[PDB]
Order: sequence, then C-alpha cells, then structure tokens
Amino acid sequence: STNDNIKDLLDWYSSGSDTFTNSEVLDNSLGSMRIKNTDGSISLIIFPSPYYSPAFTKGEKVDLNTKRTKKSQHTSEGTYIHFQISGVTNTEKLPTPIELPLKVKVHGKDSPLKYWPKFDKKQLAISTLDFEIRHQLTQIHGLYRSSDKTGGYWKITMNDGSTYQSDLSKKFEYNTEKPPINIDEIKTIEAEIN
Ligand SMILES: [Zn+2]
Repeated sequence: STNDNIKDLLDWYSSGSDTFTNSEVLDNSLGSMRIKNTDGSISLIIFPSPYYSPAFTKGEKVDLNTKRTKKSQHTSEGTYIHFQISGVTNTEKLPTPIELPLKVKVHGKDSPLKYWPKFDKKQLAISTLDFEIRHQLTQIHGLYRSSDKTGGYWKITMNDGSTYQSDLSKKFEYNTEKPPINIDEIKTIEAEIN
C-alpha cells in the first residue's frame, strides 16, 4: 500500500509536541537558539527559514511548543538537552481561551471533530498550527494510515484576507515559514483530504 514517504510522515505527525513556558534564552545565534526551560533542562532549537528569525535576547521569557527531531540527551553532569525545531514565541495570553475553527473534510462529506484543544495564546508559530491540524488529522481523521487517505491540504484564512497553507503530502517546508500570528485574528481554518 504505502511507502516511506508516508510511514515517516505517519511517525512525525502522530507523535506529540512539547509545550514549555516562561523559559529563558541562553544565547541567540543565526537560525539557532539555546534556551533553559523552567525545569532546569536546556533546549537547542533551530530556525531554518530566513523570514522567521527570532530576536529574543539573553534574559527574555519565551514559550516553546516545538517538536524533537531526535531523542534527548542526558549529560553525565545533570542537565537534559533537547533538540527541537522551531516554535519559540512570546508569553502573551488572552484573558479567556478560544477554540480555533477547523473543519476536516474527507472527500466531500463533512468530517466532525474528536478532542480538538482549547487555545490560550495570542501568537502561535505556523509550525505549531501545522503540527496541530495534521496531528488531529493523523489521529481522529486517520490520515497517512490508509492508501485511500494519503493527501490533501489545509488553509488558515485571516480576518483581513491573508492566507497560509500546506500540502499534507510533504513535511511542512520549515525552511520558509513566516513569523507567529495572533490566532485571535484567524477568520477560519480548513483541511480537506485525499
Ligand atoms: Zn537528569
């Protein structure tokens, strides 16, 4: 039925993000960031895309919602080092959480939701919004699990026409993502499969 192009997308998309908060920055280099989460552990986050370079300085308070590109490390010195790609953002939260309008469609007929989260942030990195949608896709809506369901797209459409998108059939092009958006200004999000 399928091939590595799917087995591997099935892996990365079904698993799960990390979600840290009020972490500090231990250094900011070109497309590279070394943070320290509240729990003593430090993270080596990278930033492919030139459009998306975060300029948070040593001392600031950041939030992660990144994903690990490889299993973690334990130095025989007592410090847990993560290896995660993108996600860093600011600690602005909204007074009372909202749930982003998403609507998965499977070849025509409306597909209802099963356990789609309640968001409390203002600025969510597009890496995050991708992982969410596709995560909720590979799980409840069963994507990358059957030959019948190997492709499609999703579409965020803002409260001022701007649009963003991605094609389920390839991993999010991390090397070209634009900065984190205020999720309260999303008119709608969509997803359609096959
Ligand atoms: Zn330890």
